[PDB]
Formats: sequence, C-alpha cells, structure tokens
Amino acid sequence: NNPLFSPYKMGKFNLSHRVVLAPMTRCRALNNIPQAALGEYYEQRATAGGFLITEGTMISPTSAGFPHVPGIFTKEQVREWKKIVDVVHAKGAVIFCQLWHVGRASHEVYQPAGAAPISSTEKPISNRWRILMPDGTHGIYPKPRAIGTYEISQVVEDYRRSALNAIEAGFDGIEIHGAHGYLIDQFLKDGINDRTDEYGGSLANRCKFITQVVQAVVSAIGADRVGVRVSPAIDHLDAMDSNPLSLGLAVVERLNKIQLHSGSKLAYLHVTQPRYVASEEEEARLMRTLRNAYQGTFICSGGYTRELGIEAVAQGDADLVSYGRLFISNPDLVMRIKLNAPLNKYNRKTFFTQDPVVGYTDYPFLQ
Ligand SMILES: Cc1cc2nc3c(=O)[nH]c(=O)nc-3n(C[C@H](O)[C@H](O)[C@H](O)COP(=O)(O)O)c2cc1C
Ligand SMILES: CCOC(=O)/C(=N\O)C(C)=O
Repeated sequence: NNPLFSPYKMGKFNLSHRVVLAPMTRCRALNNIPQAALGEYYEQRATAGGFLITEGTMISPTSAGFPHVPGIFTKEQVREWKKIVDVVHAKGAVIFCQLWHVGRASHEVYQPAGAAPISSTEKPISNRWRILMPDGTHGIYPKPRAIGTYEISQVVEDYRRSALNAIEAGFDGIEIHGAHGYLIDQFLKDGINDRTDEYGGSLANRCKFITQVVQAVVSAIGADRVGVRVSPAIDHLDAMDSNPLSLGLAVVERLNKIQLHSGSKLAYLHVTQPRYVASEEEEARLMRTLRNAYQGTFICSGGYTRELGIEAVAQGDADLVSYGRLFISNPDLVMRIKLNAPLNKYNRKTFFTQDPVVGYTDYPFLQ
C-alpha cells in the first residue's frame, strides 16, 4: 500500500492523499489580476481531497518582485480569485493562498513610483544574483529602504487584511511565505538583519516579525486556516544564517507557543529541503529535527520524487509532500504517482512567461 494515499486530517480538512501542489510563481496573472488561465491551470491539477497551494500572492502594492504575479489586496483581485476558487472547489480540492512579500528582492520597475523596495536592512542582494525583468532580461537588485516600527506594523496589517480577503474569495486558508530570502526571511536571517532595535540583534528579536505576522493572521482567520513556510538553510538571494538549525528551532518554538495561546493548531509547517535551489546527512538531520520539534502537521518540499515522497511519509519524516516542477508538467501528477505511470518533462523556459496556454495548461494528461 502506497503511504502517499493514506488519508490525512489537516485540522478540519479531510485530505484523501498526501501529494500537495507546491506554491509556484508562474507570472500569468496579468497586471496582478488573477486570470481565467489560472482557473484552468489549478482545475487541471485539482483532485478530490487533494491540497493545493497557490503561487505567491501580493499583500500590497510594494510586495512584488516578479511580473504579472497575482495580488489579493484589491476587491477586483478578490472577485477574480473567487472564480478560480470555485472551479477548484467543484473538483473537491482544498486550496490555500500563499501570501508573499518579496522585500528587497525587487526592482524599481516593480515598485510604485519607482521607489526603492523595503527590507529590514539597507543591504542589497549581491551581484551574484540578478532579477528577472518584465521584458525577459535580467537586472540589478537595488539597495532597499530599511523600515521603522510603524511601517512594520503597517506590513503586518497588510498580511492581516490579505488573509481576510482570501477568506472572502473562498480560500480554505492561507500560507505565510516566510522562506527563501523574501521579506520575512530578511528579518529572520542574521546574514541580512543588521538592526539595532527590537527587531534585530538577538535571535529572539529576529523572530519578532514572523511571530507578529503569524499572530495577526491567526487572530483574523483562525489558526487552523494558517500554514507557515520557512527555509532556515537555503541558498537563495544571499539569505544565510550563522546557525540555521537554531534559527529553525526558534521559529518552531514560537509557532508551538502561538498554538498553545490560541488553543488551536496551525494548518501546518512547510519547510524547504536545503538541497532545493532556483552534506545530505546534515540536510536530513535538519529536516527531521524541525519536524520532531513542531507540534503539528509537517509538509516537506524541494527535490522530492515519487520514491522520496513515499519514503518521507513511510519513515515519519513528513505528513504531506509538496511537488513543484513535476506538477508543472504533469497536471495529473497525483494519478501518475498512484499508478506509478511515467512522468512528463518540464520546460524551464516557460516557467515565468505570460502565455495563458503555452507551458502552462498544454502539458498533456495521461492517455
Ligand atoms: C517555477 C517555480 C516557482 C516557484 N515559486 C514559489 C513561490 O511563489 N512560493 C514558494 O514558496 N515557493 C516557490 N517555488 C518553490 C516550490 O514551492 C517548491 O518548493 C519546489 O518547486 C519543490 O521542489 P521540486 O520542484 O523539486 O518539486 C517555486 C518553484 C518553481 C519551480
Ligand atoms: C529557490 C527558492 O525560491 C523559490 O523557490 C521562489 N519563491 O519562493 C521562486 C519564485 O523561485
């Protein structure tokens, strides 16, 4: 029996299997408005009792660092998301919206009035990394503006309002993108956060921002509708920490405490495998250490295959396994994993293009 097809109770959500659509930016949401193409894409991948997480979704006008990514901060966006959620729900799937602020991982071209992007720090991402521009060229990450505590409270409110908007659109819940060197990770990582106020210095202070964000969304929509994604060890956008395992455990402690205070568990903790990029034992150590420390559901992501996903669930390393790239090219990935059917190759060249069909909805199902 395939352990990926054991049912799982993710809080009040009864999942029929443990294969999850990982959140993936695809850049088809023209002008930050969800489009009908997204509805077709998510519908193709939805299964009865399966869990889907959307592409990262803007919480405010300053939260983007990619072209044509959806927002959920306007009523127009909420109206269009509702059409997509309705088609996914008609297939019996559960869907969460990932709330995403990129912080310093942006460019003047993506910011209102060409202003600098915001961060914990004035330190830019280094020139080892370049940003995808709307014309398909690559640009230079600029120096961000370091925000004060009033503005931090405004950003927390943007997460809270976006969570309420997601519920209004019919989403089952939201995921906080606290990973991958984006805004929240720019507060978490000691390689980035050079602040001397209450949001920097100590590990406890560096965890303040994520704690406040999670508390705000939990208060607004309930813990069982909130998932949290982190990546304490990741090679992405110069987001390093001197002690990744202690950073991860400090975040896990905060999430455990939020749950005890709220009297309810979060939907899940979602952790990226350190092997994933845009020793193996230290990486496996870290994943299992975080899972064992967290009082709740654990989703693993990053480089998983059918075999590795089966092993993760069978060995108790994770409750759910999210797949990215293979879900791009296999709309029926769940069925293919169930049948052990051969998988289709994916085309990286069309990961972030704008076409509503090509490289998006035209990967074939099984015959
Ligand atoms: C095209 C693409 C876009 C992605 N965008 C996001 C994103 O918006 N938010 C996020 O948390 N992770 C994002 N990721 C990481 C994925 O959620 C996932 O963790 C990763 O793809 C898993 O590894 P796999 O592709 O080997 O299955 C993205 C990955 C890809 C390939
Ligand atoms: C490498 C880790 O970063 C990611 O996967 C990502 N978003 O989180 C994108 C847009 O690629």
